[PDB]
Amino acid sequence: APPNILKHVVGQFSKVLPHDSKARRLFVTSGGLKKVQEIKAEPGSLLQEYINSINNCYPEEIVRYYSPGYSDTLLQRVDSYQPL
Amino acid sequence: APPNILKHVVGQFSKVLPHDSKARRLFVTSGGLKKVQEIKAEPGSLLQEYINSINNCYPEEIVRYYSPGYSDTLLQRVDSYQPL
Repeated sequence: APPNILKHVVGQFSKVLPHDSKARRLFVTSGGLKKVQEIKAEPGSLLQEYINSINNCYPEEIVRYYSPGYSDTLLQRVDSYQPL
Repeated sequence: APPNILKHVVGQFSKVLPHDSKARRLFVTSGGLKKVQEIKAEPGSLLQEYINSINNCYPEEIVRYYSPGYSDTLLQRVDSYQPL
């Protein structure tokens, strides 16, 4: 779906997922929240709050695991790291 | 080059690299050490000690940086990391 349609889908997921554990398990095992993280949102548009609510349904470790571009942060941390 | 020829090159690097820093810098910046890491070696063959000597010329974390699957190691370290 185009970016202007994904807002309704993300809102519906953020409205249905908090009241269903099996739905969240199926969403995680299918790799959908990774795609949600790969969807941008305006800092203040309803899509941003929908995405934040989506992330609030899972522990921060899982969200960071499915967060794009974090591995590059780890690799640059290793580049800047120096051993003793 | 085939694996039965890479032993000589790895040995030459392991005897040249410890005695020059500019060569080590060019090898790191050219990304040759990552390729040296993806070379297998028998646990006891001269190629194994040549590779180990190659790693000893560099910081352990730089060697890890170019080691295969290291991004996954960083990711699993983060998945157990709890922010303060």
